[PDB]
Amino acid sequence: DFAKLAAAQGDAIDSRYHPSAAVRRQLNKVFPTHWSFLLGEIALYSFIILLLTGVWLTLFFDPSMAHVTYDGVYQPLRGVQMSRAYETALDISFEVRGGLFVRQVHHWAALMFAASIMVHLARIFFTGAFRRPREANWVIGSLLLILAMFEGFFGYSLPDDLLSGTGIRAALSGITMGIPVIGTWMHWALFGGDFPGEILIPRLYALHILLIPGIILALIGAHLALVWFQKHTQFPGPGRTETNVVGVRVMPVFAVKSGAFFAMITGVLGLMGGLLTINPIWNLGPYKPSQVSAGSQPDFYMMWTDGLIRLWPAWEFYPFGHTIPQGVWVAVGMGLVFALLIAYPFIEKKVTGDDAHHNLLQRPRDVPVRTAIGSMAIALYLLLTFACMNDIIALKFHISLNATTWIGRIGMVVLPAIVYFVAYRWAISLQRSDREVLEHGVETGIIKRLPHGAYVELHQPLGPVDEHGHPIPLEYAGAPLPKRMNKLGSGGAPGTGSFLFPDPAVEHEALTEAAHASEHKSLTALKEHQDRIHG
Amino acid sequence: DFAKLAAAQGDAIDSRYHPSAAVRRQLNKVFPTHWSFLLGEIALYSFIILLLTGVWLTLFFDPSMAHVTYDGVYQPLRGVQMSRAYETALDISFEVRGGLFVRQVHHWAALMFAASIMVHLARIFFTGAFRRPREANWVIGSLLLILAMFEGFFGYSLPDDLLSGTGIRAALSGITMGIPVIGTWMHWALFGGDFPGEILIPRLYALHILLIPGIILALIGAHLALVWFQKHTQFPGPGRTETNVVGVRVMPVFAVKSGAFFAMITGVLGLMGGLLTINPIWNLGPYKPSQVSAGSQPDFYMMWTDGLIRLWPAWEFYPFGHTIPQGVWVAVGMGLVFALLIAYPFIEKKVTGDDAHHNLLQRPRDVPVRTAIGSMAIALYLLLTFACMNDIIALKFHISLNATTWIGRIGMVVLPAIVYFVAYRWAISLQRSDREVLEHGVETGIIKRLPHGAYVELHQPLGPVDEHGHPIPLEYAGAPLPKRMNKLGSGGAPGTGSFLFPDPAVEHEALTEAAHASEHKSLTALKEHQDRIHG
Ligand SMILES: CC(C)=CCC/C(C)=C/CC/C(C)=C/CC/C(C)=C/CC/C(C)=C/CC/C(C)=C/CC/C(C)=C/CC/C(C)=C/CC/C(C)=C/CC1=C(C)C(=O)c2ccccc2C1=O
Ligand SMILES: CC(C)=CCC/C(C)=C/CC/C(C)=C/CC/C(C)=C/CC/C(C)=C/CC/C(C)=C/CC/C(C)=C/CC/C(C)=C/CC/C(C)=C/CC1=C(C)C(=O)c2ccccc2C1=O
Ligand SMILES: CC(C)=CCC/C(C)=C\CC/C(C)=C/CC/C(C)=C/CC/C(C)=C/CC/C(C)=C/CC/C(C)=C/CC/C(C)=C/CC/C(C)=C\CC1=C(C)C(=O)c2ccccc2C1=O
Ligand SMILES: CCCCCCCC/C=C\CCCCCCCC(=O)OC[C@H](COP(=O)(O)OCCN)OC(=O)CCCCCCCCCCCCCCC
Ligand code: HEM
Ligand code: HEM
Repeated sequence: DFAKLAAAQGDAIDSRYHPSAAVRRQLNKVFPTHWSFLLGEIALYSFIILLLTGVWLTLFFDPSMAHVTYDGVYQPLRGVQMSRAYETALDISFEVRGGLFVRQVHHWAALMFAASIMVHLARIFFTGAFRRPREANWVIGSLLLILAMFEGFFGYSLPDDLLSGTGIRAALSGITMGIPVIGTWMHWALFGGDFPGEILIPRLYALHILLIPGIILALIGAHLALVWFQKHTQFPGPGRTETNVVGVRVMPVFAVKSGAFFAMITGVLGLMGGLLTINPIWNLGPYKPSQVSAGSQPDFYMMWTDGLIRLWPAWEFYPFGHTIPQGVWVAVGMGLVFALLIAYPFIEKKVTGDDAHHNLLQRPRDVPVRTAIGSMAIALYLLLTFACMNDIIALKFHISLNATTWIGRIGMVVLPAIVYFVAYRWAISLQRSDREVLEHGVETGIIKRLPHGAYVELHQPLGPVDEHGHPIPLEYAGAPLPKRMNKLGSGGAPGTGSFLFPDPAVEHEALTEAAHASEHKSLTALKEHQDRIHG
Repeated sequence: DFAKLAAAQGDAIDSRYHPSAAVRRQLNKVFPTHWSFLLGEIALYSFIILLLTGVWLTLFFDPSMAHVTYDGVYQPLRGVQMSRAYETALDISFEVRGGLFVRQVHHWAALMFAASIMVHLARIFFTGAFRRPREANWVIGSLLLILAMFEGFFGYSLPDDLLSGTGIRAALSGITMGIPVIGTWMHWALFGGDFPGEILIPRLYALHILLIPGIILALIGAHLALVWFQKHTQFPGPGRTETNVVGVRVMPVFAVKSGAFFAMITGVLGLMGGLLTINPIWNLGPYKPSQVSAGSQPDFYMMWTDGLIRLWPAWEFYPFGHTIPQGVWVAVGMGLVFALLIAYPFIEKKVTGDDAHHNLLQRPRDVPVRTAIGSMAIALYLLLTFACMNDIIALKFHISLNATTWIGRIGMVVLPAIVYFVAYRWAISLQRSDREVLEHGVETGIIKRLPHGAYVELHQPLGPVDEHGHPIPLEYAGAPLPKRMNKLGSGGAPGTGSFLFPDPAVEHEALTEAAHASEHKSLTALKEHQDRIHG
């Protein structure tokens, strides 16, 4: 008797505790059903997959520089001096069933985690989901993005490898040791001595399995709690105002679709872990200071820092008996990037002057300057990311390496400006398109007027029509407009039988009539709620 | 203008978010001010200190069996093959400034964590805090205790040492291989091979710094949330009923005293880490299968399992072509111990019939059978612990080793019975003493009657006095009774000046009558609330 068991367990729960009111509040909480609001959920799910795979990896990984001859199963690396970290990473890859798959899906989950954090940041920045409220949420999210970047940096550096060890030698050692006043001191504190210090990988292992992931988990908890109790903002729409949340309740629809999205995201990650090879450490021999490859790139999230290193024009300063290497330039650049990213909402509010409590998002077109600035920043980030890849770009796409380097150098001041101007004008022209649609109706097929040979597009007004043909122009309301009769009630009722065969006419008529009635009911409910709110 | 800054920050917080009602609820939450309710806080604080010191330790610890010659500073161990784990533990002890202190305070915090968990378990069990509302809390707390025990095991097993290594060899390896159908398979899965498998310490390091601490943190969060929302139970008292919490609010008093208690617990643990030497691994050479020591004990929280191993009388069964060693006996014993501990509240309610919502604690005297059973269990646990220590007990206290082993064997069935009987009768006699006080008043000095030579103790009634000398007996209300006029309004007004010199008589009188007024005001307020609840 499952129903009896469920009722008895509910009574027991509500007797031991009294969670009825709180649980009802959680279930009734309404969440907007916009697709762009699942971008953060992508990052959350990738983080969960990262945790689950990381536990499995920690069950088999041994962090240490203690030198060992492989004497394992991978023949091409046998009798070669390697660290225990590399040896156990190879053991995971080869001598543990499914270990290669687990580490590959872990690395793919890391890449998706970074990418989805970046896409979520784009969404919130361009839709203005940070101003007045949620500004602290944006701040902690920026901290979270930085932590994710460095977490992946320590992760793919964890198995002592030629590629990743070269990346460590470049960034962690050179940049740290070039910093003027305390650079060498920070280097020695971090590495326990010179660069190959015997504690680097154990320290990174601690940082990467417990310390940084613990902070990421705490900040994700704060992030999700803030989103939960500072009700999710929504785009302007029919019944959507600054003092309501139009969407679907947590229990029936939102919960099921979020769980299904989690399932699909982990399916994509597993499929990629299987079919796409990520970080073949067996190909990448053990780290040796004397050995190196030509690629020498970090993961795509640190690729912009690496590209900054490559592009910056070798400017070094030599004060009285001292040196200020080019590493400090990139270090200060990263510091500025992170400071600006963290402090943007406060910078934006100081500049514009808007401290009003904003709960309705604004379409990126409706804010030309901010969308222009975001496009400029994304252009700079892409420029740096491809500058880091200039080696392979030059190799495959036949362009001289010096040409790629100088293309990056010139573009990082030219391309951001070009993209800013183009994005600003593009946003304003999207606004102009919205206004033309508002004042003339949607466009359709052309008709030749009866008496004379006039051609008229035969528009379709979106609002009340004046006594004569032309309609009364509507006022923009911050919400998307239908620019194709395609997406309106025009040519959208195919025979509802099947792909191969029809259904009985009675069933088809019943189905289509019921669907039309449901559409009428939904639109009327939205219209009446909107009228009640604004009247 | 700190006041203005605080006001502006509060307004900004209440504008961005709306935490006014929730924060007021948290601040106004009332917590009973009984000392025994700080026992769980002791464990929580020791856990926090454990986290803080463990992060520092992981910054310097390298888990690996990779063999290395020390070549450090510690002269007595130079050129000796040791695992990198032992080498880095020695590096923490000697090479790192304050590393010895950090690891010692970490181990002392582990011992205090186990001890305070045990004391808190005793408190709740004997006071009946596990009844209907909080059996789930009891269950998760039992899981927490088990996790704490095993994490301490893995923690003092992390630095591969002679003592910890032989303890691992005995408990983990032997008792795992002993298990009949899957013992050897479990051993091979855990160690990745034979006992000295080269993944054991990395696996334990992961389990100990990330996995088990994560589960313990989640369970402590659930525990504290349950205590917070299922308002803390309280002992019977003047104004205390099953539907109220008499105590102090969170903000002014409880928060301050809890923070101060955490400070003092940290101070005790730091003082111990300084003055008392805990696990001096340097005296203990690196683990070798051949080297041994006479002591060979685990930490006190696993000493009971070790004592079970020692005492259980070598009963092995040999099915058709197989063996069932004596280790499986102890494995089943531990299983039974944990199962009974976790399932006691449900066992208690099945036995007694209590399905009532209990919010008033029971005095251990007021619940004899449960008090007797708890005393019996504590006696068994102490017998097992001292049986594990029987080696050192025999060495120092001159008792034959065989004599101690057989004392343990006989007493593990005799001492529990003796302690059960004694505790049951002791509880009933405490009840009898309480009723004697209720019916005769508190006892005082003797007086010789005027006409004849009778001697009367000159009692002091605690309630209304009959028309004649003898008082009207009061009804027992589950609250402690004052058996000394010491603790009542008698002999409690020393000169309030100072230790060496007095104060002006006007000041002394003002202070003393102010205190008298305050204490009688408190008594009257409690009395009025008690009368108001029913009257
Ligand atoms: C720092 C910086 C940007 C320096 C400049 C160097 C650079 C990137 C130049 C552009 C690269 C191109 C497009 C070369 C082709 C020749 C060329 C320049 C033609 C004119 C360009 C132009 C304006 C054309 C008009 C129409 C148009 C927009 C055409 C674009 C055509 C292309 C190539 C589109 C895709 C862009 C693209 C993927 C460029 C390479 C960038 C990267 C990082 C590829 C990564 C990558 C590589 C490198 C693999 O080898 C590989 C092997 C197996 C599986 C996967 C991959 C993989 O994903
Ligand atoms: C399994 C099992 C319990 C087997 C029996 C072995 C055993 C514990 C026998 C009892 C030990 C005793 C009390 C020996 C003294 C001789 C004796 C038996 C006298 C008769 C006992 C009796 C009924 C006396 C009447 C009055 C009475 C109650 C006297 C008790 C006297 C004592 C010793 C009280 C304290 C109890 C106690 C600490 C016993 C030893 C237990 C342990 C584990 C001590 C651990 C310990 C040791 C071993 C150190 O060397 C040490 C060195 C430096 C700093 C700290 C320590 C430290 O903590
Ligand atoms: C060789 C080898 C080892 C292979 C394995 C690889 C490995 C190591 C690990 C991966 C293996 C596993 C275990 C994969 C599956 C992971 C997993 C749990 C998937 C669940 C998805 C699934 C099976 C769905 C079935 C379809 C179905 C009926 C769905 C509805 C019922 C379900 C499952 C609902 C789940 C709801 C859900 C995702 C809860 C997540 C809980 C968390 C952390 C947060 C909740 C939460 C969410 C989800 C928000 O979006 C949100 C947005 C704004 C503010 C707050 C929140 C918030 O608090
Ligand atoms: C990849 C790209 C790089 C990354 C890009 C992200 C960084 C943030 C982006 C842009 C910041 C500059 C914005 C433009 C600032 C406008 C200047 C001005 O002239 O002030 C006019 C305003 C309007 O006032 P109004 O009553 O509307 O009158 C209309 C008059 N025509 O005045 C004010 O309130 C504000 C005056 C002071 C503003 C100070 C803002 C900067 C604070 C320091 C942070 C560092 C900035 C880094 C810059 C890159
Ligand atoms: C929080 C976000 C995280 C990110 C972005 C991340 C990223 C990465 C990446 C990219 C790798 C390289 C894998 C490879 O090269 O095969 C890695 C390795 C590893 N990660 Fe993480 N990780 C995260 C969290 C975790 C967690 C929570 C754990 C433990 C529970 C963990 C444990 C490990 C281990 C043990 C390795 C070494 C595997 C190997 O050497 O192949 N990671 N991580
Ligand atoms: C939660 C309860 C915990 C308990 C009961 C516990 C217990 C112990 C004990 C008794 C030791 C032996 C120390 C020595 O022999 O000097 C130890 C070692 C260690 N603990 Fe834990 N610990 C806990 C949590 C943690 C956490 C959270 C971390 C990491 C953040 C950690 C990291 C370490 C490390 C790295 C060692 C080895 C250091 C050494 O060998 O000296 N512990 N643990």
